[PDB]
Amino acid sequence: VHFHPFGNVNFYEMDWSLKGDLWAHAPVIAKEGSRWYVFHTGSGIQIKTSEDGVHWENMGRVFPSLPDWCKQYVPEKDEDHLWAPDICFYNGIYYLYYSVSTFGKNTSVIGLATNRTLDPRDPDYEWKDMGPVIHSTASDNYNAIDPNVVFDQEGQPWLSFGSFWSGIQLIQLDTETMKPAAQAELLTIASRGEEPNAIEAPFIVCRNGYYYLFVSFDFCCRGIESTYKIAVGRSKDITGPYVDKNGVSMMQGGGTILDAGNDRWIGPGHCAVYFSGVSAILVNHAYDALKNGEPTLQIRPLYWDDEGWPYLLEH
Ligand SMILES: OC[C@@H]1O[C@@H](OC[C@@H]2O[C@@H](OC[C@@H]3O[C@@H](O)[C@H](O)[C@H]3O)[C@H](O)[C@H]2O)[C@H](O)[C@H]1O
Ligand SMILES: OC[C@@H]1O[C@@H](OC[C@@H]2O[C@@H](OC[C@@H]3O[C@@H](O)[C@H](O)[C@H]3O)[C@H](O)[C@H]2O)[C@H](O)[C@H]1O
Ligand SMILES: [Ca+2]
Ligand SMILES: [Mg+2]
Repeated sequence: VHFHPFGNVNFYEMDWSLKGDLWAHAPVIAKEGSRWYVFHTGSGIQIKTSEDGVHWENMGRVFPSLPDWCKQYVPEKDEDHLWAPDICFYNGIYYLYYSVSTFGKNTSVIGLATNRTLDPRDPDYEWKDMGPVIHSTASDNYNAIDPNVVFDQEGQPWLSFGSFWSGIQLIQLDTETMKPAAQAELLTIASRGEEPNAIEAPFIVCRNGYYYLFVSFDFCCRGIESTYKIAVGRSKDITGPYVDKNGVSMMQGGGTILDAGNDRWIGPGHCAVYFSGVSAILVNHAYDALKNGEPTLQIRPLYWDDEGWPYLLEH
């Protein structure tokens, strides 16, 4: 995938027995040479680094304090934790989207930061604050958090996002600004079709002729009480209609459950999917039942059946 490049790595041959600094919530990954990076929810957007993809060390943050403009959109925010970053690489620039919000409310904005490199030893390393991408207010029926960027088969970039309210949103981006095209409409593409509309964290990939919409269902953010699960559906057109493996509309609670966790890893969710050739990984967090529900980075190989549906080997 041109905008999530991994090189010549065979994700299926790696031994993903992760070690080190694994606290993470809503993680995404990028690779640049021998170095791998995780961006995740935390103070100023938290960053980890790894020499190999398996052993992780904390590497600080994107911003020392909240960008000043954020306060205009979310004036009640009184801490610097930024949520659910998403990274892609395009025209020689890293585009890093992130969410400014407060829990349980839809007064929110997605911001964009850019860099020419992810290696802070590189003299060109500098995260530039590129301001707001798209917002939500209390009068809107959507929530401007949980961004993902995907490029469609025609090379057009798209932003999915959303969490509760009417569900998952989709909008076309301008290639020059990497923010919503002035003549683009907001489309709702997935919903539980019930209240609470517990669907969030979209991530869309294109694989072998379909767009796959990965989402998280049910309740994050409750430690060992979480009920998060990862679900997927697909469509031949990026604008839908997305359906699950059984044929259920993702606008009516459709979604094939890929993982609902186990006795140790509770509430897996807020996922990302990356490719290296035909090989693939699923990246997500899960709440560690041993270690007091602390959200933990997971990276697992993701297989694809002969009907094109993804699956994990542990199920
Ligand atoms: O999960 C992320 C964080 O919580 C998410 O939602 C907070 C939720 O508030 C309720 O949503 C109410 C919605 O208004 C209706 O139109 C819509 O259909 C309802 O679902 C949920 O029970 C809380 O988790 C936020 O998105 C973010 O804070
Ligand atoms: O239970 C443990 C969880 O740790 C905290 O981590 C940071 C939290 O993430 C924010 O919400 C981000 C939303 O959840 C994502 O999976 C949803 O898709 C993102 O938008 C929380 O509000 C921050 O506190 C969790 O809160 C905490 O519950
Ligand atoms: Ca995400
Ligand atoms: Mg082997």
